[PDB]
Parts: sequence; C-alpha cells; structure tokens
Amino acid sequence: IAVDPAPRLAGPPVFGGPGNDAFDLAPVRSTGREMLRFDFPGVSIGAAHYEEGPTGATVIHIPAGARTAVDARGGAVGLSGGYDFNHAICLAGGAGYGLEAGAGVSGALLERLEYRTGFAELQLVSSAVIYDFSARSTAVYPDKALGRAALEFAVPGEFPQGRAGAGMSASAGKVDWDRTEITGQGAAFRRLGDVRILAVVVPNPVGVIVDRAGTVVRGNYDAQTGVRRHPVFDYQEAFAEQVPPCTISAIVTNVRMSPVELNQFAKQVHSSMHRGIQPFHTDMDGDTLFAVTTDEIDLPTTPGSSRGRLSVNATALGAIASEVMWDAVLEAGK
Amino acid sequence: DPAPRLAGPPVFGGPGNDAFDLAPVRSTGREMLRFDFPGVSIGAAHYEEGPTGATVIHIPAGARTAVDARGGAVGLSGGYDFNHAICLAGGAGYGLEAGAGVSGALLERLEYRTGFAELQLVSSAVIYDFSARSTAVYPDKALGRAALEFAVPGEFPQGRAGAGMSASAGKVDWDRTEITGQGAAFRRLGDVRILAVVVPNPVGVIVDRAGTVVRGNYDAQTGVRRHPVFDYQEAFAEQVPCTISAIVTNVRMSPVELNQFAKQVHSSMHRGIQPFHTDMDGDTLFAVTTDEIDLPTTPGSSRGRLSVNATALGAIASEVMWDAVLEAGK
Repeated sequence: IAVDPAPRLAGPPVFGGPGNDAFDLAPVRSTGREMLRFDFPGVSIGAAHYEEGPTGATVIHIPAGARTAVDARGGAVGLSGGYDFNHAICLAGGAGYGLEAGAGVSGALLERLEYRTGFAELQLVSSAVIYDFSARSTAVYPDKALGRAALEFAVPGEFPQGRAGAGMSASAGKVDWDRTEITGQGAAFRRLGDVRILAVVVPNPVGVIVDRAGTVVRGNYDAQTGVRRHPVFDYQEAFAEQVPPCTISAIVTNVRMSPVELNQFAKQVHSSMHRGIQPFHTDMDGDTLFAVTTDEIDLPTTPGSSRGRLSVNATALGAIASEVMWDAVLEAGK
Repeated sequence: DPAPRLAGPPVFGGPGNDAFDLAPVRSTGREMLRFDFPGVSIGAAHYEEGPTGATVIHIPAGARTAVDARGGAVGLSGGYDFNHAICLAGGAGYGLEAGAGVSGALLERLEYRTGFAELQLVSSAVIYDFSARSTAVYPDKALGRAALEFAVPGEFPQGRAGAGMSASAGKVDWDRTEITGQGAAFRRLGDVRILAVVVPNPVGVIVDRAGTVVRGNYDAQTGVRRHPVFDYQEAFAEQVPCTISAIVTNVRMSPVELNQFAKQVHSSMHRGIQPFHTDMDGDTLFAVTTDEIDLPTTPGSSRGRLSVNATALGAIASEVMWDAVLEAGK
C-alpha cells in the first residue's frame, strides 16, 4: 500500500457553522478515490455523503441478518443498537447526531418488510459514529435521509476507498489540531480456501496511522518540520514541560463462530488495531468494532495442520483478520 | 383486584408511518403527577395512529448518568455517561428514531455549536409495543421533537401517555397480556429529591408490596391473574418430558457510586416486576444525578452508624421506583 507522503492537514477548527436545514441536502453516492471489488455474496456496501458537510454514512447491508459481537472502547463511544444480530451496520460522521442515519436504514428496512412487526422479523441496525466536526466549518450531520440513501446505494462486492461515506471528514492525530490530517475510510478483503474476510474501517483517531515498518503515515504532521512523529514524542516533551519536578470498524467473515468465539475474536481483532493506530483505545477515543459472521462455513472439529497442533481455530482466523484490518486502515490513510 | 385490560390477540403488522399524516398529540394520561425538581422537565407525546409514543426527560444543564441494561432484547442508543435528555419510546428499535428528533432539536437550540464539550447528548431506550396494537406506526424524529417541545417542569402524565401508550405486561401467553402504561413517583427528604419514571412492558407481571399480582397474566376463563411461575412450573411438569426506566436525583454521587446505585435500584425492581431481567426482556435503567447536594463525609445518624450513604439513597429510590411501577399498572 503506497501511502501518499504529502500532507492533508484538516486545518484549524471553528467548531460550528450552518446546520442541515440551511441546505437543500441531496445525498451523493460516494465513489472515493478508487473502488475495491470483492466477492462476498450477501454483503453489500453503500456510501453516501453530503458535500455541504462534507460528511457521510457507510452502510453494510446483510439482508439475511448475521450474528454480531460489539467491542467498544474509550470515553467518546457513539453507538446505537449494538445488537447481537444485525441486518445492517451503519457507520457515520456527525458525532451522536449522526446516529440518526441508522434510523433511516431501520425505517427503510421496515418498509421493505411490508411493515411486518413480529419480534423475530424486527430489522436490526447497529450504528456507530465519529466526531468529524473538527474537520469542517458546518454542523451538517448524517440524517435519516442520508442513511436511507446509503442503503439505497448499497452495491454487492464494492467499496469506495478514501474520502467517501463516513470517511468524508475523518481525521487523525489530535495532540494538536494544527497537526491533524484527513484520513478517509478503507476496506480490504481476503479469500483463503472458501474462507472470506472483509474489513471496513473509518479511522478518526486521536492517534496516528502507522505502517508495518513502524512509520507514521497519516496524522500528527508538523508543518514546521515536514514530518510526522509518533504522538508519544509530543506527550513526553509535554510532560517534561508542564509536570516538571474514534475509529469505527467492522470485520465480516463467513466462518461460523459461537457467540463466545465471536466476542473473543472481536476483542482480538480490535486490540490488533493498536499496531496500525497509535495510541488507540484511549479515553479520548470512541472506538467501536463490529465482528460479524454470516455462519456459512465450519472450522474443522480439531485444530491441527502440518503448520501445527493449534493452527486452525478462531484465534488463527483472528490473526488473519487482523492483517486484513491493518490493510484497511492503511487504505483509509493512503 | 383491578379490572382487566387485556391487550387482545396480536396481529404483528397493519399500516405504518408512511400511510398517515401523523399528528403529534400532547399526552395527558389519566392524571398528572406534580412535583418540584428544578432543572428537570418532562414531555410526552403520542400518535393516536399507533397508538404509540415517546416520553422525554430534559435536563438542559446536562447530568451525569449511569446505564444499567439487562436481558436479551435491550434497545438502547447512546447510553452516555452525561445526558441532556433521556428519551423513552415505543416502536421497538424503530422508535430509537425519536431520540434523534430530540438530539437534532437540541443542536438547533445550541445555535449549531459543535465543540466536543457542547455536544447535546440524548440516551434513548425502547419497548416492543407492536403486540398491543394492529399498526406498525412507531415514534419518529417528529414525535421525539414534539415530546421535547411539550416538556415542562414538575409534571408527569400517568398511565397511557408517551412511551406508555401501548406498554403491556404478562407474556407467558399473549391472550393473558394486559395494558400497563407509564408511571412516575417523587419523594423529597429534606433537600434530597428522587424522581422515578418507568415504562413497564415486561414479560413478567406487576406485583404489589403484599405479593399480589396486580397487572398482567389475567386469564379471562378464571377472572384471576397468576404469577408466571405457576404457569412455567406446570409447563415443565407437562412438557419436560422490557421495562425502561429512570431514577433522577439531586444527590452528588461519584461515577462508581452512581453506577452501583443504578444496579441496586434496577435489581430492586424484581420486587414489583416478576420475573424480571430475563432473556426475553430488554430492561434498561438510567440513573441520573444533577449533582446539587452532598452526602455527609461520615454515614452515621440516630438511625444507625451505616445509615446515610449511596446504598441508603438506593434503598429509598428503590421504593420510589416501586411506587412508579404501581402507578404504571394502575
């Protein structure tokens, strides 16, 4: 993944501006910088934005419904539903206001079900948000209309990389706002003997995006030096001086996992993201990962292979999925 | 032995929101509870088309909150540790949209400021009230906004009002389920204020302090209500082989104290709702403090050496909540 070295500073935040009804808001189908194509029947992605924000929503639609585990960390989580079974996952900007996009998805799915309301027929949408108001001078947020649009725009086997959907105004590196850079959204996909793994991420971290060599590639760009340093350098200097003597993501797979296995898998993959995002899981962050299984293929009963006695299990799947997710984070930062 | 209010056999569908020009109605319920709690407002609105509604507790200053959620059918949005409003609604997960109406309205009242510390925080919870009516209408953004607009200090509409319009109890069998309502109770002790608000839509039944089943699981064949355990035990012998609530106070409590308080009060509701906290329920309690009054540094009184602390307040608030549950079932 060839990350662009060039800066994309978000610029100084004003923390307000016109809101939704100031505009005749037309949803735009987000195309981003490039399209990822993937083969995962039953999983569709739609992304829609308002240019007037700019802000957007990204919807993962799984009409069969799929078992889900939710892993939320940090002090600024913005989550609706958080269900253990979902027909859609809605990721959006606009902080807590943007949870309204998920209502637009929910209402649209109820209409599609011809207003059936049996308990077993409830259409379940979990939503999570990023605080993207630092990155733009408006108060526009993903509303019901934008969530419904994202669901209507959902295509099988495509994902718009970059500044698209929820990633429109995502940004990283918030030691100081003058060093914060626009990120984007990202996705990656791997197929391994029939096994399918899709990672979707919208990194809006306090921390920075880091590649596999340990280089900081997005966030904390100091325009006085022309480089990005790990935040810890700023934090340690800040302490010598003053104390002298928000990433939302989904990992979707077709491998059957029990509720316990799936929850453990979610925690493992989520923690793994502290490789590519640093710091991560902070009090300042609202990090929410959804781990979704479409329950299509079984792990073998015993975990052995020629690569080891403990080589084929949900931990192994978690390790593989963790790499897919790191690739998706790097696509968001590219 | 109150007269039955059987909900009747569910259809699980009928016309939805898009079929009507939905008109919010200010809910008045069967009677108004009046109380004195500065800085707290309550609004309730409903659609007769459902019937279904939303009840909003507005604390404009914002208040520290603990959330305690139990069971397999929880429907929650936000669940924040600090809230400007709590939105309770029918319509199952679809009715979480009412809370978005409140949130958007509060952003407009803030003149569209978006600083992190100025975010307007609304936590919402819902009941599944589609079994109790033959429509698919749900509380929408417009209904949550209306509930906020209708909010006033010091009033609560008891009974079939707001989120309580189509709440119901006793779900061993839908033929024995009865309409409940919403309820509130208030106590003042010196400067200490405790308000309880509840929307009991339980699988279980409402039980009074004597142990009498007073709402839910009414058999029209017998004219009597039954505790569900009698039905369950006989079911086993033969075959083998949600409540959303808020407790609001003015007593300062640390985050740890507040969260322990929330769990205590919530568990206490298994006295008045039985069974409770079941996998079939989505029970969600919000414990909210306006942080106005300090507890003493030491817990003693003439009533005992360990008599004034958060456990104590929890025990008192538990009784206020039982009273609210009984109002909802009346």
